[PDB]
Amino acid sequence: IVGGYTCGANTVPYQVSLNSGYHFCGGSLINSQWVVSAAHCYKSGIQVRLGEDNINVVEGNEQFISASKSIVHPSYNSNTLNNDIMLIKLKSAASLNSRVASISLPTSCASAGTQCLISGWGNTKSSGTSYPDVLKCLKAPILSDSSCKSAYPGQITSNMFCAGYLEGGKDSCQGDSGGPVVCSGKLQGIVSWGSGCAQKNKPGVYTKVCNYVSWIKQTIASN
Ligand SMILES: [Ca+2]
Repeated sequence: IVGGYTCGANTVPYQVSLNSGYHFCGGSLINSQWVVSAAHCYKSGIQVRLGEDNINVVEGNEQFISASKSIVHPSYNSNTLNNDIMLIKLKSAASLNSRVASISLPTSCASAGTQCLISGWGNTKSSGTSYPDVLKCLKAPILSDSSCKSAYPGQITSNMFCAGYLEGGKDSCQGDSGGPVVCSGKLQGIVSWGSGCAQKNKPGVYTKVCNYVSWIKQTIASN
């Protein structure tokens, strides 16, 4: 996250870190045994780390649970990043409490102008690289689909939305992928892509979670 703020320990209780020896992507806990992330974060050997603040220090609220299965969206296209969503099942259910909690799926799609919370452990610089260790947060509005398409001609599908600031300076970034965009207490987006980070006229692009609620529910019900 570039241009954000330190969230505070366990203030984003649905945020998870996906670990394969190291943090590589975010995700969102949506029930005691399932995480939503980006399909472009897929790999084998995932350990889901819940209750994290500093990802390099054991601070006392962590739960580390290996994944038993991953399910990339059936129509994910890695070239266009259309349908950039995947589900990860935990081998055992997480213990839910104030500091480790699921986030609700949306009942309806958000609108442009709504403020959301974006979070992650990704790069905090637009130029160069610095990874923060504690969780970072950014409040940002969803942008109009016309603004989004104008920023990224020929690239924005109905399964994507832009959020952030056209002026630059505030955005998600490398290492935030797969993490949450939460608006009015519901998971509306997944950190997906963008051209660089926090550049002028290049806002963040996010997977539009409300389009996937039926798929998510059905998939969980049979897996
Ligand atoms: Ca920790």
